Amino acid sequence: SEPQRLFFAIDLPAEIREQIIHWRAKHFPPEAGRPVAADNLHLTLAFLGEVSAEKEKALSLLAGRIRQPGFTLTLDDAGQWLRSRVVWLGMRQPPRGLIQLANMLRSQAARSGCFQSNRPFHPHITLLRDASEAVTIPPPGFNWSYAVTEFTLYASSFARGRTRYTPLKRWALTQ
Ligand SMILES: Nc1ncnc2c1ncn2[C@@H]1O[C@H](COP(=O)(O)OP(=O)(O)OP(=O)(O)O)[C@@H](O)[C@H]1O
Ligand SMILES: [Cl-]
Ligand SMILES: [Cl-]
Ligand SMILES: [Cl-]
Ligand SMILES: [Cl-]
Ligand SMILES: [Mg+2]
Repeated sequence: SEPQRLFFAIDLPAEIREQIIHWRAKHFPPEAGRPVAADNLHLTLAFLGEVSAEKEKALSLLAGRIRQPGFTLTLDDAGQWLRSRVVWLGMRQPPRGLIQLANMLRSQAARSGCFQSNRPFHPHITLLRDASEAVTIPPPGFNWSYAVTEFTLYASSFARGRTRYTPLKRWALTQ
């Protein structure tokens, strides 16, 4: 019925999310940029844009065909992209499983008509937006490492000046 704005993502366990926001607060004054709400911290795998109900169902079926092992993420990197004005967390050497999962979902989208940026996948978790000015970036905190067991399809909506993500479907990572 409803045409929705969709994306696939990896989520953060609550403890790591709490560590990230504490570290962010400690190292980045309000002036440095607009903080992403704690609940909204995530790692995007594929952005689908505006998707019809019929297209969403077809993409969800394809997502449900994916078979691959889970993997461990360890966030050992942080940086700023002036181009899109964000400060982010990431990995120096992302696990093969993450790259493969992202490529798979993007490939499924593209083959389904959903335009995908030719820009090489750069997995990241945005912490600050509208960070239009260069700022000092400390290394991430110690031991921000966890097992990824699932990925999730989200819908994105905006009202009241706050963006909300609503989970639609989840899939476990299984061989
Ligand atoms: N054109 C795009 N290409 C790749 N990823 C995108 C694109 N647009 C959005 N995303 C990513 O998909 C996720 C959802 O984005 P969306 O634009 O719906 O909400 P948002 O960026 O959090 O909120 P807002 O755009 O209102 O500030 C975000 O992680 C975003 O960075
Ligand atoms: Cl937010
Ligand atoms: Cl950087
Ligand atoms: Cl981003
Ligand atoms: Cl720096
Ligand atoms: Mg956006």
